[PDB]
Amino acid sequence: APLPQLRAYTVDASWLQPMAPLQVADHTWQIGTEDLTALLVQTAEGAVLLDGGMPQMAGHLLDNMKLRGVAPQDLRLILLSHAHADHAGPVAELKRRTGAHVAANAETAVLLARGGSNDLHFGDGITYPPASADRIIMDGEVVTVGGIAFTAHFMPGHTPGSTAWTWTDTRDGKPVRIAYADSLSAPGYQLKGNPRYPRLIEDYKRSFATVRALPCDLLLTPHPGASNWNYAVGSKASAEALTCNAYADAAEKKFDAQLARETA
Amino acid sequence: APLPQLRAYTVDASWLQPMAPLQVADHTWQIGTEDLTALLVQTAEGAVLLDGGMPQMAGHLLDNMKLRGVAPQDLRLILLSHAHADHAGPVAELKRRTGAHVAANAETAVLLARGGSNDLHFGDGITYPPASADRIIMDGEVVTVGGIAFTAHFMPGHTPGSTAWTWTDTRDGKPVRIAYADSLSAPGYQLKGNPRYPRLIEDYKRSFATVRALPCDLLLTPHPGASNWNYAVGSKASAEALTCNAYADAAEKKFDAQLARETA
Amino acid sequence: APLPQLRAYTVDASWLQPMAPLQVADHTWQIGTEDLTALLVQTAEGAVLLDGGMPQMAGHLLDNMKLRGVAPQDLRLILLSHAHADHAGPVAELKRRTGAHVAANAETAVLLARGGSNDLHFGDGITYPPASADRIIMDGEVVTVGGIAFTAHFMPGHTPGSTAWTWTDTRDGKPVRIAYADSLSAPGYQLKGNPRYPRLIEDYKRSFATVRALPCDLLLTPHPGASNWNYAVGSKASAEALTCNAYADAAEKKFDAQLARETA
Amino acid sequence: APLPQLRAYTVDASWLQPMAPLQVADHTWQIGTEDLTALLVQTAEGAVLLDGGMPQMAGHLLDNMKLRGVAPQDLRLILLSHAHADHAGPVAELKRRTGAHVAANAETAVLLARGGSNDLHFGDGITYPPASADRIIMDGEVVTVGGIAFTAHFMPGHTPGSTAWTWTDTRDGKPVRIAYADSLSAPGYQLKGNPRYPRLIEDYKRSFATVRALPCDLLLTPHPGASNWNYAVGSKASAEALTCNAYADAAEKKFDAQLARETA
Ligand SMILES: CO[C@@](NC(=O)[C@H](C(=O)O)c1ccc(O)cc1)(C(=O)O)[C@@H]1NC(C(=O)O)=C(CSc2nnnn2C)CO1
Ligand SMILES: CO[C@@](NC(=O)[C@H](C(=O)O)c1ccc(O)cc1)(C(=O)O)[C@@H]1NC(C(=O)O)=C(CSc2nnnn2C)CO1
Ligand SMILES: CO[C@@](NC(=O)[C@H](C(=O)O)c1ccc(O)cc1)(C(=O)O)[C@@H]1NC(C(=O)O)=C(CSc2nnnn2C)CO1
Ligand SMILES: CO[C@@](NC(=O)[C@H](C(=O)O)c1ccc(O)cc1)(C(=O)O)[C@@H]1NC(C(=O)O)=C(CSc2nnnn2C)CO1
Ligand SMILES: [Zn+2]
Ligand SMILES: [Zn+2]
Ligand SMILES: [Zn+2]
Ligand SMILES: [Zn+2]
Ligand SMILES: [Zn+2]
Ligand SMILES: [Zn+2]
Ligand SMILES: [Zn+2]
Ligand SMILES: [Zn+2]
Repeated sequence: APLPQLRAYTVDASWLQPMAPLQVADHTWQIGTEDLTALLVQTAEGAVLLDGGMPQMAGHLLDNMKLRGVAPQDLRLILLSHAHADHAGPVAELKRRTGAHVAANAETAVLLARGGSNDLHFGDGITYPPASADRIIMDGEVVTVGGIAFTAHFMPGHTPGSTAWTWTDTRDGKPVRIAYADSLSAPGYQLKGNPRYPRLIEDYKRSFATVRALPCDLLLTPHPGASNWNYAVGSKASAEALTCNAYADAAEKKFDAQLARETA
Repeated sequence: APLPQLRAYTVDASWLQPMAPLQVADHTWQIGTEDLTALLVQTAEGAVLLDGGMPQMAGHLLDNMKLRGVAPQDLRLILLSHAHADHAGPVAELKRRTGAHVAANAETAVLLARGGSNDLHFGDGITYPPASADRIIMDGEVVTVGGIAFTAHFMPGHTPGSTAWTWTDTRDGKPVRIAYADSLSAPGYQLKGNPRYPRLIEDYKRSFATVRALPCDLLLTPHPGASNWNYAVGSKASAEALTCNAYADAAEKKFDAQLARETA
Repeated sequence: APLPQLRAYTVDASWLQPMAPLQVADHTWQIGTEDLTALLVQTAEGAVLLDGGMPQMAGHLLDNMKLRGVAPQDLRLILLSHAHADHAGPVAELKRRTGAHVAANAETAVLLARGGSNDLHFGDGITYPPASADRIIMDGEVVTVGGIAFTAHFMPGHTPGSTAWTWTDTRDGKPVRIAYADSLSAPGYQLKGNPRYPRLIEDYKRSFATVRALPCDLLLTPHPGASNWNYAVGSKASAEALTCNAYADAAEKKFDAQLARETA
Repeated sequence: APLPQLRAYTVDASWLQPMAPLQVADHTWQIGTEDLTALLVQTAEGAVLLDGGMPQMAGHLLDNMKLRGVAPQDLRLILLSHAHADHAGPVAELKRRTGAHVAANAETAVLLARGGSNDLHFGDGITYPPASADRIIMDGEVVTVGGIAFTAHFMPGHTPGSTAWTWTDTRDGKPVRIAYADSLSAPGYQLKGNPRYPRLIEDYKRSFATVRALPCDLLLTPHPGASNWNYAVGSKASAEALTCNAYADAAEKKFDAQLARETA
């Protein structure tokens, strides 16, 4: 009776479906797959990437950056929503091949440094290559690259290091306030009395209110379905996108229903 | 045409076949599986573990340590042959549950710190949970635990951090010199002109001579077949075990044959 | 005109004045100096150390542990108030010589990992030897060693990783609730509009309320004067010690006065 | 009788004497101080810095890079001779302010990661802010930036991670082979029977032969006096510079004399 074999982290086929860059605003492009968000922001002094997707998406991200006229050495900074394998997957490889720096808060930094292993809820099941954070950022800290200011908003819950990123772009000269908010889901998490996260419920609740108050004209999420984006349809991709209030309210109704079933 | 799914590191069934502790010498026990070596050394001041096997072997190692009357908090030190997933697999988990320290040279430390990712030859294919080395040891340095002195002998090749560990035990009061030598194989490695390892051939050759000169009355290897051990047969397990000279000579004949075919 | 020389972190003479172990409760001893707290908790399964003081206090701590009959290999765990040089100074050296593990939250972990350098307020002026955290702990998480449960309470402010530690001891069989609360001072900090800490004032205020609600029969602080301890007088050391309310209220009155002068 | 105060690492005044960039070859400039080498290599794709000097030299290095028309974000890579405080001092700060990556071997990486603390010979006496290596390089590995190839040559001794860097530049179109060799000194080291470095003498001897065989038309050293440079005299700075043979032979005669006095 041999011990079990290791099990690969395997996701939906659409999470790994490459797509050509889809323009969000004047400087902002979606360059990930159909169902995983990877945002490229092009400035006069370099490029900023927010999330990278799965581990095996590293080559596709660089191919899309080339299509945008962004050489590898032009990627200055990597920002993250949270350091799970399906959002921070290729960060280690991207650092080696681009010379970019990574900016994260302490919680995302320690999780990223151990490649997602020893997860509070998933154990060692979703491990990925580790990377180091070069800059630690605090709640409300501004990160400026090429004139574009990125403000971090901590929203703990899905991970302790979960972070929303806001910045103002333009739509043909007219300013548009973009908010890239992290996941508000708890897929199979023990919510009440979790010895690895004793104040988990207080963090989620406080984060629901955080997402509501975000300065937002256009919302995006790591999983585009969470905010009702549809990257595959091109132009009408943002047609049915939720507001910040709708997104945090829908997430909280699922949180409470899950919290109530957990007591049952 | 979606990008490929991740692939799990899957090994032979016998590498994951648990076995009861097999006594090597008065203080030395094999507590791994049939085809993967994990050596436990019991002293008056604590226990020393050399290698741990696969990632999923952590529970079995602790079960065997209990059978030997070794509580988790009695494991003082973890030593490694090399930091590949099939030898350093459970080190991270074992540190959390035992309070042990890990001693390795700088090369094994940096590879262990990134969980085997970015391997010189295997890329990110054999990743495992990362761990940190608490003590860096130099070539020829002695590590003493409970009166038992462990001398490290660097033998780079299979990995840059590959290490042989020697110590003197007893066999009913009569001293027996044990040498635990690391792998001398190069499974699918590019040997000549490897941009990630330009002096690889000089390291292997120098390591063949290193293994020959080791003070050794009884030889063990991470893979027991390399030194012709057979853990499954219990008593006669060491019956056909190779000497140090036989082991390094057989490995070098395979190295040269492989080096010659590589030029062809 | 040569560039300036490096400047050593030099403290009051009394911060470096060794003292013999002073008993706080049945299992709890002060083993630091007259003006720097280092708490030793002796259990049936090992010892716990809370804070270590200055970098150069490592030998004195081990000398005092011996006086208590605690060998180096009996130190199981190191807990911290915050990772400044005058409280986490000897942690790196203590890990090497005792085999202890270190438990801290993510913020204290990242600061401890870079030896206090790049401090939010002090720059590189108070650097000390770096150490790694072996276990990351969350707010409200319980750490049990030898039956004694240690609960962490995050109180950000003096550092982002600032932590209060509570545990129940006994005083000749009668239980006594001990709270070791971290510093609530801001010596020379920019409080309002700090680009390295935009929500600093919200953290301090929330931490003042945290210290008030702590389950506490006897309060201790990293600097004993903050809670009106006097380690030098032996028996009457805790005679004039403040309550939790008195300590947080005195700290907040100094915070507000400082905040008001900062606007002036 | 209080414990001693901490002691600052204080060096000769000339080690901290700023100077204007001194041209070595077409692409290579000395931008450090009079007695500490910091080499800037300007390419079409960015800049390479070899060594940085003391911790407090970070601002001066950036001032000199500006004089050369090199903005902070143009610094692509930092290479090191060895990770002592007087050569790797400002590396941490330079990474934060330039976005450069650092390339070092495993030994220099682990020492740099702990800020020079726990030195094999100097203990914690010469600590500096820690930094992380982004790329691990092997002996003989080539690092190419902007067409300029940098080959590493390991020369252990002064530190285990000591490294010589060679590259071909031009002198008005005519190629000039530059070798930047690390220190070959052992100031106060225990040479024979050093428990922290049992094979120290074998490393130095092998390194003396390594420095002799280096492809070199013009030699430089971290301390310019070691190779008889005189940065202060401008034009005639390289007038009396030693060859590689003269440098390794003079170092070995001092090594043997020191080794012989150590036995006395
Ligand atoms: C780790 O990545 C997530 N989970 C998974 O991939 C798998 C899971 O947990 O099921 C999983 C976990 C552990 C394994 O060993 C294997 C698989 C996660 O973080 O929860 C990902 N991330 C998010 C998020 O970020 O919100 C959602 C959104 S919910 C959703 N998305 N599609 N359907 N649903 C209901 C869940 O999937
Ligand atoms: C990483 O672990 C080893 N390789 C493997 O497990 C697999 C491989 O390389 O084939 C592998 C590699 C990458 C993958 O993505 C998937 C699988 C390795 O380090 O080479 C292991 N370790 C040793 C050693 O330590 O010598 C031998 C001994 S040779 C031997 N053993 N049995 N048959 N043979 C001929 C090879 O297997
Ligand atoms: C870093 O350590 C503290 N500061 C200092 O040692 C020095 C300082 O800041 O002045 C300092 C700072 C930077 C330097 O380059 C040199 C020196 C600190 O963390 O603030 C220490 N810790 C606490 C605390 O933990 O609360 C108090 C309590 S206030 C107090 N204590 N005595 N008198 N006062 C008014 C201040 O001292
Ligand atoms: C750490 O930096 C070096 N040593 C020192 O700065 C001091 C020392 O050791 O004396 C020292 C050490 C520890 C302390 O707590 C305080 C000071 C070193 O690495 O040896 C530096 N580096 C080199 C080198 O790199 O070769 C030489 C060249 S020999 C030379 N240079 N000038 N005169 N001499 C004879 C020595 O100085
Ligand atoms: Zn997730
Ligand atoms: Zn996800
Ligand atoms: Zn291997
Ligand atoms: Zn193997
Ligand atoms: Zn402090
Ligand atoms: Zn303090
Ligand atoms: Zn040096
Ligand atoms: Zn030096």
